[PDB]
Amino acid sequence: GRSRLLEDFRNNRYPNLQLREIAGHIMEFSQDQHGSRFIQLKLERATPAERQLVFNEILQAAYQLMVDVFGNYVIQKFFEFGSLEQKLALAERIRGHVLSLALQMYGCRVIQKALEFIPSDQQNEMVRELDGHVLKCVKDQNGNHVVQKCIECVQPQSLQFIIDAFKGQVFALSTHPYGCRVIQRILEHCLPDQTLPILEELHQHTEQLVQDQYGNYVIQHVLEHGRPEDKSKIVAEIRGNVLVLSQHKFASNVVEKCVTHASRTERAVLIDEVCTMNDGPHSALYTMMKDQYANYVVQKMIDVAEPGQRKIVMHKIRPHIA
Repeated sequence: GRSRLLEDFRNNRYPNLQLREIAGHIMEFSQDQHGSRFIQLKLERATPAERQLVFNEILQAAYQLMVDVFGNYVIQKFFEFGSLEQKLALAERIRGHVLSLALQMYGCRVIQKALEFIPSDQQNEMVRELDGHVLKCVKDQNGNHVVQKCIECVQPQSLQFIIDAFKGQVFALSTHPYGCRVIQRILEHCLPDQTLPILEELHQHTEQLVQDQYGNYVIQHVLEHGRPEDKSKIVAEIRGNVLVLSQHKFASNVVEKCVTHASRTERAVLIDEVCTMNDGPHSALYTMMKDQYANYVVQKMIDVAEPGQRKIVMHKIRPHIA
């Protein structure tokens, strides 16, 4: 079982336990739920000498801590508050195992913390081990977190191979629960020469994407943060389909975002379309106001409809039989 020191620490025998006092017991404390938290907090404010004593004791088996549910946190604290020399030694222990670690439940968090704190050179050395394994990491439950972090942290030129790997896969990745998150990071951090081919594929498949459970969120992202040129193309896809997409579980979200983020003239054309459109025995507005999804589009159209059209809308809304 546990060492007596760790057991006593857990039983609150030592209210002032110090890092120097757990010498020889550091690997064990690091892998204990409470011993790890103790070390995590102490490293935040330990003197550099105190950090090095902890480090000298875990360096030899750092990899073992990296893939441990509690030990990974201690490794992360070193990337966060340690010296350049310690981060460098950890990077060296990581070399050749980036893929293995990225696909590991705890190791992926070590890679993320490392990317956030190491030099461009070691970031590049790490990201390059993912070459030829991009699509696998993007779709992996642990690996997608590493790819997302690379995109937020690494120089864009060093991310080109990741963009290249997405060629022709944007539709599949955008309709993936983990892949859709990677696509959103690309849109937020990459250079225009890199986002261009991605947006090109999103535009090509907008019709299908707006109806997908994950894909609609990627499209909403472009509507919320994109360039006008890109928002206009998406609005164009919704135009002439406001009625039908409004009643769709997922597409209704995109329609809503179009009403909210399209140009002045665009919002008008869309609102107009809903007033003059018909749906069998009634108007489009009629059917939409009472639909579990389409009602939100009608609401938002009000809050944004320029006074001129607002009147008109509600005018056909008067007949309140519902």
